[PDB]
Amino acid sequence: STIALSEIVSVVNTSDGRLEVFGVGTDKAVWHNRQMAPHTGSPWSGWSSLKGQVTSKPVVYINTDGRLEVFARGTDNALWHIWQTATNAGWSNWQSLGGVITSNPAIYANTDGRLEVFARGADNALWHISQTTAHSGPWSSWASLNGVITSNPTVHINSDGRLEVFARGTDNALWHIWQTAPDSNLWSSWESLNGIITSDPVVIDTADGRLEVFARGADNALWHIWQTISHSGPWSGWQSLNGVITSAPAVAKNCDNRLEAFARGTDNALWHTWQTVSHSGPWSSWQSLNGVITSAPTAVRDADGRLEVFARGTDNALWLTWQTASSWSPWISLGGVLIDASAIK
Amino acid sequence: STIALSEIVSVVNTSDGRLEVFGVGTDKAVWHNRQMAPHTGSPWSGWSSLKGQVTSKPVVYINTDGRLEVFARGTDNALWHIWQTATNAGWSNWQSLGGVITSNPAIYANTDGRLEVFARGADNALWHISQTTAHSGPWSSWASLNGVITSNPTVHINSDGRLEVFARGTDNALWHIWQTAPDSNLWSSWESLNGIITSDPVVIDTADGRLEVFARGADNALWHIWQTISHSGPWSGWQSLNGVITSAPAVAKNCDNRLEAFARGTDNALWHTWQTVSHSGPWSSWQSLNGVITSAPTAVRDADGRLEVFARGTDNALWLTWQTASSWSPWISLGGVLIDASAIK
Ligand SMILES: CO[C@@H]1[C@@H](O)[C@H](O)O[C@H](CO)[C@H]1O
Ligand SMILES: CO[C@@H]1[C@@H](O)[C@H](O)O[C@H](CO)[C@H]1O
Ligand SMILES: CO[C@@H]1[C@@H](O)[C@H](O)O[C@H](CO)[C@H]1O
Ligand SMILES: CO[C@@H]1[C@@H](O)[C@H](O)O[C@H](CO)[C@H]1O
Ligand SMILES: CO[C@@H]1[C@@H](O)[C@H](O)O[C@H](CO)[C@H]1O
Ligand SMILES: CO[C@@H]1[C@@H](O)[C@H](O)O[C@H](CO)[C@H]1O
Ligand SMILES: CO[C@@H]1[C@@H](O)[C@H](O)O[C@H](CO)[C@H]1O
Ligand SMILES: CO[C@@H]1[C@@H](O)[C@H](O)O[C@H](CO)[C@H]1O
Ligand SMILES: CO[C@@H]1[C@@H](O)[C@H](O)O[C@H](CO)[C@H]1O
Ligand SMILES: CO[C@@H]1[C@@H](O)[C@H](O)O[C@H](CO)[C@H]1O
Ligand SMILES: CO[C@@H]1[C@@H](O)[C@H](O)O[C@H](CO)[C@H]1O
Ligand SMILES: CO[C@@H]1[C@@H](O)[C@H](O)O[C@H](CO)[C@H]1O
Ligand SMILES: CO[C@@H]1[C@@H](O)[C@H](O)O[C@H](CO)[C@H]1O
Ligand SMILES: CO[C@@H]1[C@@H](O)[C@H](O)O[C@H](CO)[C@H]1O
Ligand SMILES: CO[C@@H]1[C@@H](O)[C@H](O)O[C@H](CO)[C@H]1O
Ligand SMILES: CO[C@@H]1[C@@H](O)[C@H](O)O[C@H](CO)[C@H]1O
Ligand SMILES: [Cl-]
Ligand SMILES: [Cl-]
Ligand SMILES: [Cl-]
Ligand SMILES: [Cl-]
Ligand SMILES: [Cl-]
Ligand SMILES: [Cl-]
Ligand SMILES: [Cl-]
Ligand SMILES: [Cl-]
Ligand SMILES: [Cl-]
Ligand SMILES: [Cl-]
Ligand code: NA
Ligand code: NA
Ligand code: NA
Ligand code: NA
Ligand code: NA
Repeated sequence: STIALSEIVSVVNTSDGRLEVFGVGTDKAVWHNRQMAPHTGSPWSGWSSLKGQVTSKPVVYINTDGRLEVFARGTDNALWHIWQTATNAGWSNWQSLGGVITSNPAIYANTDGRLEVFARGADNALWHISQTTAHSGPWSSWASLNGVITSNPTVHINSDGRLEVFARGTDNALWHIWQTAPDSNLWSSWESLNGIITSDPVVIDTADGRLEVFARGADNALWHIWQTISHSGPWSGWQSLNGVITSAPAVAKNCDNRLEAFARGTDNALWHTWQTVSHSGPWSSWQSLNGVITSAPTAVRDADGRLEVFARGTDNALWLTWQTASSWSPWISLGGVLIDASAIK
Repeated sequence: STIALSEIVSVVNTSDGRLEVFGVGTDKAVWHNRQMAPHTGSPWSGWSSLKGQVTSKPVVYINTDGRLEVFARGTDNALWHIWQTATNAGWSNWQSLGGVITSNPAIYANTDGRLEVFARGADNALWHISQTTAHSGPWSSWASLNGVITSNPTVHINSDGRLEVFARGTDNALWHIWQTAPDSNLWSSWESLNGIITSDPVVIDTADGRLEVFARGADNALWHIWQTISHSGPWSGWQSLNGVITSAPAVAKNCDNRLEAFARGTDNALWHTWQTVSHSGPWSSWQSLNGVITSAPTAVRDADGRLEVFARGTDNALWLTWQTASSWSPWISLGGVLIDASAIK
């Protein structure tokens, strides 16, 4: 009935190679901040309001035409969204996709360019809704994929174009459900991947087309589990990456496809562990990137192929550190005052 | 009425991170070779025949569901294709999309997952045909985008999802034509980007969402020209990257998005020039990667984020060199006997 402390922002590397971050202010409006230039250490816009009143993490996704679209639960518990009217232009007004949802939304593009949104319902089942044509309305009716879930859901596309959703169940195990064909409303049953998880799951597709899931375990270590075959079962056993973490993990790919995991430590600093040598390599010991953070970290690869990590500070500002040739940059402040608006805590 | 010596193969980094190369044998069948493992220096399958009888470069493209599909002109001058029946499964038979074509085919996915194929016609105009639904038949009827072209066409998608095609005109200038909306049959007029080019054009999208075109000039230097604004005009002036090149150029992105160009030199070795520092950086002097090659080079970034370059040798085998920590590997032979089947020479 609880999870590790959430990520405070949603981040994208945009169609013109700029990082753009979305969070919630004390006013419950959605604010965003973007790099001026497509480079590590670019100056930032500063925070501007997209307005709205939200009761979930705001979640940005890039349409297949490059237009950003932000999804959030409203004060009426409906799913709301707001989109760029054109790839490098301004924003629509907030509009309702209706429904009643009880989680952060999770979004992915189908192979046919239709966004599909997953969110928990009042019945704690997983519900979904989709664009009826590529990067466009109108949207379908809501429908349920059943199950009973106790975390925010996470969606990723398989290397064969089939969407797959991950969530914690009532038994605290990791559960998943998948499309049986791309672009379809043909889904599997919910299946258990067992384990005990104490955070939202994080899902990545490896360089070799395998889904891999990360989550905090009952021992507060970082655990992971993967498809053993590209876009296929069987799944591996759960394996520990050790550490003791006091937030949700974030995972991103180095530009050589080496996976790197980030999480807050018992000392409230940012910690990370990475694959060494190659994307098939063994994982490093956990090492500190310092800071004092009051959120999970959010990791993304920028247009220079460097990882950048965002986390809320003790002042509730968003702070930022990034990879250098030598190691990592000192934390700088992007300012703002951000709240954890997660629909599940 | 001629162009710089062509690339001998088409290459992809597949949905499971393996390089796979497609060429034509002395028998005029299409042969392919694939890495066993998703890593620089992986062992190779060796050459196997997809059969057929082709009279163009065979051009592989990845469907949005990860299925490879190969397009080639047949001995009847129709467009033929062959596709994986499933992402990591076997191949269909060769099937005809009809038409009469007089160039290599050029392929891109629309934002809605529909492949669209561009090829010169008997009238030397640019024609096109598309999947009617995402990664699937049936295909549309053929239709013309007019113009008069004297090179193989090259297509790339803009950062706002609009397809754009580049080709040399009868005046030896670079010409282009674009979708006015993603997924549409609404096209601009042909417009000139001026210059004089003596190779096929090569088109890349930069990290910052700008189309950039490379081609050999009348002085046998490598020239380039770019959109100055993401997915928009105006275009820059033509700028020389110098060198004296005896083949078509190949261009790929380093994993930090630094562009790198490859071409055969007057000494018939492989030469390259790269952006230094970042994807916004100045270009290096031309430097040699040795070899004795009888084709243009073909460049691709592998699943370890390293560039790998293929070229035909004096023995008509395909040879291969790749980036190391220090510099580049010695050329190794993948064997085979490959011909230049380009529909335009
Ligand atoms: C995003 O942070 C914003 C800040 O930029 C604004 O000045 O004031 C807001 C609320 O007063 C903050 O929550
Ligand atoms: C997303 O914010 C929306 C707002 O746009 C709407 O007018 O009113 C909703 C509450 O009824 C808010 O949650
Ligand atoms: C302009 O296209 C937008 C689309 O991005 C959004 O999902 O949905 C809107 C309609 O709900 C569309 O009008
Ligand atoms: C994933 O959703 C639920 C799970 O939470 C429940 O414990 O068990 C159900 C079936 O036994 C699952 O479908
Ligand atoms: C990841 O799931 C659980 C973990 O939470 C538990 O602490 O340890 C178990 C094995 O002892 C794991 O399988
Ligand atoms: C059809 O492939 C699915 C796969 O998508 C899922 O991750 O894992 C399933 C087995 O647990 C597979 O059967
Ligand atoms: C990222 O951690 C930052 C730290 O870098 C800064 O000096 O001090 C901040 C608090 O003032 C911390 O939250
Ligand atoms: C091998 O590259 C790793 C990098 O992945 C990590 O972020 O930071 C480490 C310490 O700077 C680096 O050594
Ligand atoms: C791809 O190279 C092939 C070779 O693999 C085959 O043994 O023999 C073919 C023709 O005899 C060659 O062209
Ligand atoms: C692609 O190769 C095709 C072959 O498959 C077809 O039977 O016959 C065609 C000639 O009619 C060949 O060009
Ligand atoms: C299985 O899907 C394939 C598709 O990849 C190809 O373009 O076209 C075929 C029909 O021409 C389709 O059947
Ligand atoms: C690009 O195709 C042709 C060009 O080759 C011709 O010289 O001029 C035509 C129009 O003036 C173009 O449309
Ligand atoms: C790239 O197009 C041409 C080039 O071919 C010529 O040699 O030199 C011209 C300028 O002198 C270029 O604009
Ligand atoms: C609408 O944008 C198009 C652009 O796609 C093309 O590269 O260049 C054109 C100008 O030459 C632009 O008008
Ligand atoms: C790539 O160039 C190769 C060279 O590396 C090899 O030693 O000798 C080959 C000819 O035997 C050349 O074509
Ligand atoms: C900075 O990296 C460049 C690389 O892009 C090029 O392929 O090869 C050069 C020589 O090894 C390298 O120094
Ligand atoms: Cl994008
Ligand atoms: Cl509905
Ligand atoms: Cl990996
Ligand atoms: Cl990028
Ligand atoms: Cl808070
Ligand atoms: Cl792919
Ligand atoms: Cl037809
Ligand atoms: Cl660039
Ligand atoms: Cl890759
Ligand atoms: Cl030949
Ligand atoms: Na990007
Ligand atoms: Na698509
Ligand atoms: Na991923
Ligand atoms: Na790939
Ligand atoms: Na590109």
